[PDB]
Amino acid sequence: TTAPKPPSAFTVEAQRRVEAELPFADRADFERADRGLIRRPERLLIRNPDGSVAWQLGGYDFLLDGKPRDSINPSLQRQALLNLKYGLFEVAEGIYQVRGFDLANITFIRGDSGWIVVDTLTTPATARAAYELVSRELGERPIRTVIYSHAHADHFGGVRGLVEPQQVASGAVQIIAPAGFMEAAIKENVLAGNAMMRRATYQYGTQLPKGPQGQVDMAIGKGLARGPLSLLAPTRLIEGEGEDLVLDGVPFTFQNTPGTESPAEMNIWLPRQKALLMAENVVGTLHNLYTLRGAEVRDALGWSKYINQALHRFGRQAEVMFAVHNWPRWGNAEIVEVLEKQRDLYGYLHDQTLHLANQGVTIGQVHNRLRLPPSLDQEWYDRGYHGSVSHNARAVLNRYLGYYDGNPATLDPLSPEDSAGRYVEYMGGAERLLEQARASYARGEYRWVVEVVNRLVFAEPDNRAARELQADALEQLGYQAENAGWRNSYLSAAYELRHGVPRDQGSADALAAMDTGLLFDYLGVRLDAGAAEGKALSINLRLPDIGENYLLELKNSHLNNLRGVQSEDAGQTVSIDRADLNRLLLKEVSAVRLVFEGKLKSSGNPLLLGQLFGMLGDFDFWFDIVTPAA
Amino acid sequence: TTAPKPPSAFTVEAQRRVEAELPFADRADFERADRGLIRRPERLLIRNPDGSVAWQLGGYDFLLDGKPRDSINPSLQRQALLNLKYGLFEVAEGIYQVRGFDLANITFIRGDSGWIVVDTLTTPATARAAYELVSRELGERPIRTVIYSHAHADHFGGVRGLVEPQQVASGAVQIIAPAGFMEAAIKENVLAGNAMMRRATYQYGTQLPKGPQGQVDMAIGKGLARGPLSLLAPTRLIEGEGEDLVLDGVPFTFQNTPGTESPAEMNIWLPRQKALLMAENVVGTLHNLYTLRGAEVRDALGWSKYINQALHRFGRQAEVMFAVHNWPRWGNAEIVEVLEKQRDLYGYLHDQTLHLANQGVTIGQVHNRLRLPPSLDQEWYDRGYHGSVSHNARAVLNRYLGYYDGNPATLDPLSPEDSAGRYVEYMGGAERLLEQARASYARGEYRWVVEVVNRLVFAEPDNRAARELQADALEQLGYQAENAGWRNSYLSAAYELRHGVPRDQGSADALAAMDTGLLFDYLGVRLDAGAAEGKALSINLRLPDIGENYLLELKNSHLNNLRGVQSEDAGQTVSIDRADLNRLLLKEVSAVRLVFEGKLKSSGNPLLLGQLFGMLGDFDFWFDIVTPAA
Ligand SMILES: [Zn+2]
Ligand SMILES: [Zn+2]
Ligand SMILES: [Zn+2]
Ligand SMILES: [Zn+2]
Repeated sequence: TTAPKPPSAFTVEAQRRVEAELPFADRADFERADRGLIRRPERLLIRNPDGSVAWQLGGYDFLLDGKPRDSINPSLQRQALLNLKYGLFEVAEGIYQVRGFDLANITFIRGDSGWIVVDTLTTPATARAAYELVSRELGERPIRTVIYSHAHADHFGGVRGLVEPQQVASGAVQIIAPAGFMEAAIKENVLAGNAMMRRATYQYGTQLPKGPQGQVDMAIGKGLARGPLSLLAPTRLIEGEGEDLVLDGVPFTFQNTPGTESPAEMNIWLPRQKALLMAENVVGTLHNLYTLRGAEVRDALGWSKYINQALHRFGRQAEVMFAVHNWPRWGNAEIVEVLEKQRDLYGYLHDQTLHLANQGVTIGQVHNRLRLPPSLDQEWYDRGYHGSVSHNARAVLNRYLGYYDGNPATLDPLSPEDSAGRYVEYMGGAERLLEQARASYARGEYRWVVEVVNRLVFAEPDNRAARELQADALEQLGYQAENAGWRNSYLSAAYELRHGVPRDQGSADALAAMDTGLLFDYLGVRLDAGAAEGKALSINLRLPDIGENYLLELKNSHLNNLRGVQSEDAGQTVSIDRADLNRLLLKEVSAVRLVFEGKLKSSGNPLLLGQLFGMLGDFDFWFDIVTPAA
Repeated sequence: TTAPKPPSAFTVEAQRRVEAELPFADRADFERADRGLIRRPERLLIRNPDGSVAWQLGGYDFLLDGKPRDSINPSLQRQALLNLKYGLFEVAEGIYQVRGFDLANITFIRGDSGWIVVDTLTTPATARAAYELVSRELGERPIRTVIYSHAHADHFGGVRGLVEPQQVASGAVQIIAPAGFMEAAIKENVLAGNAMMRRATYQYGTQLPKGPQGQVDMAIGKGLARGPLSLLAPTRLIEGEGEDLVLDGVPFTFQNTPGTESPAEMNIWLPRQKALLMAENVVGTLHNLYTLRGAEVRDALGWSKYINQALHRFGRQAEVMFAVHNWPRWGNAEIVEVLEKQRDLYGYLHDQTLHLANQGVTIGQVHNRLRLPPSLDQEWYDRGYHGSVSHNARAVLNRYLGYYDGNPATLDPLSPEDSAGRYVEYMGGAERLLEQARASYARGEYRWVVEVVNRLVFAEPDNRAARELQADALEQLGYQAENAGWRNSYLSAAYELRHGVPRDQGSADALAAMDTGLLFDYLGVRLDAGAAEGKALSINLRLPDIGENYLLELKNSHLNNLRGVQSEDAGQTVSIDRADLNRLLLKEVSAVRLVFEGKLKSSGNPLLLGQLFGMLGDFDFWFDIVTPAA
């Protein structure tokens, strides 16, 4: 069958073990998450301008009664219910948050004459809804300052729902960010963007229903609001180690924590309230050193040290600690302990992964050997809801030693679709492998079943019996998973094995924010090597609006670009505003039109830029993951 | 049997294919490598002070006749013979190199009154031997300037064979390096050091004999000299983009290429000779983006761009191009082409890996899909002797997307020693798996055999039949490998499967150069978590010779350290020179003695530092790789 199955006896038993192993009697988070509530609006529904729906929570009504569901890990169920504590809250005097309107929180700090707003959610409609809630409960006041705590779309993406460019231009609104915001806001999402976004469908569970056999939570929030991605550039950057400022009479200390959860990030200390806003360094979960959708491995050592610096600078004096995800902590001794343990969590993960690695434990083993000590294991905010000890330990190991385990048996591996037929043959053929795998399934050996049956799937991708057993086993693993990403991934893979992948199926602000060099780097990634083979051309590119020149050199099937160089020998020189180049690439405009408008001038051979663009391919979104290519 | 086998018919056929596919008629490198030879001394043998042998080449006499050996890839054999072109050479007027005295080259540039020396080989004895050769052939002159081209031990390691500290102290010798040398010289070799050095035994083939069924070459040189590792700190750093200097009347342009082959590296342009020294950005082979022994993935995009910057700055004017490995290129048009193609090699590798990845091709497949275009494939300096297209394409993919393929079948994998029994069972048991694997072996399917028989090895590590077949198959892959690291690794793995791993079995200058923060980071990696569990202590550490204070905080089984902080609440305060702390850790001294000498003062609880040190474990070098733990 093609539908979700009940949790097996083995999965049920695994959930009871979770209950035996974790501190469910510690219910203090339920108090914390309701503390200071001003309004929880009754039927949240946020729509976008084009009529699409950005966010709603009605889907999670099944969680409200608190009754345990064996298709959900009970530790994950606990988090899922706590993340449903949404609405407008007071953190401290003149400090509020709107939580559960998006993946992240949005913070409103009362100024003498207006608000200082920290972060802006993922899309303008959710930010605007949050602001409207604030206005209704607390009174309407202008926003004079918007601060980006760090460079991720769930923090800067809704900025246009709060402010417009003319308010920035007139100086009515400042935008404050850590130095390195603009580079960090775009870079890592670009060159490998289609791969990352497709893989993220699994981690976010975008094709799953909301429900007990579907998506239930996203660890740091319910999920990501859907809508246009906005971004307005900072007018003031916090440099070096940080800075002390006064904003509309309120004193702010910014502590830059470069290269932890984001390349550009800062904590915020508010001495008048003794309130510490920990960016996304410290949330209600272990975070990602490595995000499954795919990016570079983060530095656990620097992350751990930056938390210790916060602890040393502010920990002694903090009365409340709050975050850009999840809920606050009140009281100095609690806050000190949370900081200490989070510092030591990332620290232990790092140091002990390398301790094992130095003993010869490989990237293929470390997750099955590394275990937190009780002092770190037994806090709810250290649980692997977003990150996991398992995939993080692997990541630290991969950061230091790479993907290769050291064993030359694995140095030149056959692609799995090329080794699959032989695995299957050696195992007695498809029916015999299925027979053996079903017996393994009936002993609950799901981690093994998904390994071996995946071989049959890759040998015989249209074998329905193998797809359905693989899916069943993956599902049970998803039911079992404490980690929301893991859960979403397993259930998504079962979904695609049962149903197949979608047959039926870019932000202008993001493009504007991309450095020109990176834009040409991406066009080089698009280059179709067959079309480029044996060609050679070069183009001088002049961009007067931004005062930058590039030299583009196509040769040996590689597109090169260099900032601030021109060649007397280039075959063509193209003058074009970056803003117009952007419009061209977003297909808001044609090349011919820009000529006619006096916006795209050319000397030399006028065909070369057209010829280069004609060499660029595109990528299909819905690539195969759990089977080989159709 | 336990001894190397003949190349099989299939391996022989693979070598003939190599000959059919690669441009062996292009023999110009043989001219290049002999050009300007002044002396090749007849029986090179370099000894260390303790009586050990640092370097000799008699082992490779089998290569001298040029006759093809089917146990060696003929493209690798070609490189192996070219790397045997050792001795003292002229590059251009007043510019010489000693090649083949170590893995790297050492360069002597004639000053008005002395030598400027670029790099220093791996150990003092090989440098000193090189210098003595120079003195005999060209006359004895003092060295006034030593330059480190980049931060690797094969470049700075022999410096004490050329100069002593008092010559530095008096200002008779300057030492010039790129900014970031001292950090780069140590950092990446530390935290994961034992794992990297053990794994390197394979890549370097340290247990193999020199000979046709053993080690034959190390791509960028013959091999690494063995001896003490020296390092003296730079007295002058080249900052920013680079610098123009005159040294003993000779004009030098330094072009910093930070973050390519090393974090701190620079090319050198000598306008008087029109001579371009390309550091290790450009060598006689494709280089590592990822070195098998294990380190972080290098940035192919920046590497490619830095070569293009060199090409644009100097390429137009260069008459000779030479390197810190391998041999020079003469003539402007040849030099331009080599730069272009190397730029596009790293560029193509990068862009096309991501092109495929954006199509859904995973880290498990990309090496079997990515192929260089003919213009890059068909040059000898683009061959994968040191790096490979295969392991590099995987590395670029791992840099951008990580180790995880996106398929949740592989998200929570059983350790191989835990899945092995089940693979073996499913395949009919050990004899049946062996029976099938031998038939596969007899069709030449060695890449498959080493995958499947490795499963039997990990299930049954004392199964001699499985070890010996695994070894045989690995060996044939080593015979076949164009890459010297791959070859050494396969042959080393066969060696350990047949013979078992060694039962019978630190630089003071390196330790001195390590940043104190990193030293305490490493001690944290050593922390035995069982011994630390439930303990908490803190220590103020004061280091007067270096004017630095640290705060050490042990808690939650994690050792923390913070530069420039002290705590009034620390349980102990220890004052100690860094130099004395180093001696302590190198066991050149005892803690008690330093007290008695007035060099280690303490207040507060005097036991805490001792207690912390007693929690630190150590690592065994000779860990198991090709089998599970004995
Ligand atoms: Zn973030
Ligand atoms: Zn966030
Ligand atoms: Zn190097
Ligand atoms: Zn080198």
